[PDB]
Amino acid sequence: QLFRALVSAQWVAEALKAQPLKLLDASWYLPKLGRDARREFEERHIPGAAFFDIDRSSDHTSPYDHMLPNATHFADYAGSLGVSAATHVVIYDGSDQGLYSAPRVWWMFRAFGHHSVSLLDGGFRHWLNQNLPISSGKSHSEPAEFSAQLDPSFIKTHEDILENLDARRFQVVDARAAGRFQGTQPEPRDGIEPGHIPGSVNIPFTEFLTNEGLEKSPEEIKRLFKEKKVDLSKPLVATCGSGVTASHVVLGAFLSGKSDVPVYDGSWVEWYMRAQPEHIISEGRGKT
Ligand SMILES: NC(=O)c1ccsc1NC(=O)CSc1nc2ccccc2c(=O)[nH]1
Ligand code: NA
Ligand code: NA
Ligand code: NA
Repeated sequence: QLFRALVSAQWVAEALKAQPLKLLDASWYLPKLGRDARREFEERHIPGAAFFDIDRSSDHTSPYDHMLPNATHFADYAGSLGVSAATHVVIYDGSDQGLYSAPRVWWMFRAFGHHSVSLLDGGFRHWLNQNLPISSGKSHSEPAEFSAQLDPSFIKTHEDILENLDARRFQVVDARAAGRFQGTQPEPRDGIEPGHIPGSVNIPFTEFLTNEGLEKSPEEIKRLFKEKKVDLSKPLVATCGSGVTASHVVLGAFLSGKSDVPVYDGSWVEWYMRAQPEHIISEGRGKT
């Protein structure tokens, strides 16, 4: 029914030695982490990989963060990294969590009509742990022909989130850390304060991942949604800070057989900026 979302390190390592495969490092870190993803790629990466810069695949005209680009922009960029319609794209990142920003890129390719895409389970962390082969040097690829076309069903807008406060057609699940959702930990963006969307439920993205940074099983993921009173038989929308880690909610749903979980791309940054005071639920004190 669905093209597989996960591939293993061992399957990738074997495939390297043997529908072309394109490995993409989509690492991206918030400034306060003090890490530079592209610099790290140049030092060490999976052999043959290219670096997918999520800042080259976003709408910089927006005041909000990590917003989808238009289809032409995406297509041009994917093609420049050597992706074609026949390609099996496998995305990874080098996060401490295992996967962090890579699931956004999996979701983006699918939203743009490219369904033969997967994530490297455990990311570069696991790859390194296993002492698998690595390469260095700046990113490069020959170009390929790529077309894209956005399926709007992959997205919810601010207007949709606001209407749903009353209509209650879909469940909203927020992948931010618990303290950000509750209002007790800061938002990384200056001018944005923490808290959550009324009626939403928190499943921090780390809840989908084991202690080794691998994805939990579909069985454990279904249990996790059920315990949080999230019903995979009803409509579900994923949100987070800027629409990136929300994709872990989409992924865990997809692995559970529910492949139609849109992302609220605007996410908390947009919600906060466009809010009236009643729209911010927080243990913290509302802005004066
Ligand atoms: N360039 C940026 O988006 C940026 C720079 C400083 S703060 C920031 N972005 C944000 O604070 C958006 S909220 C946010 N974005 C993320 C992006 C990638 C991965 C995780 C997150 C997150 O938890 N929250
Ligand atoms: Na976004
Ligand atoms: Na580079
Ligand atoms: Na802030």
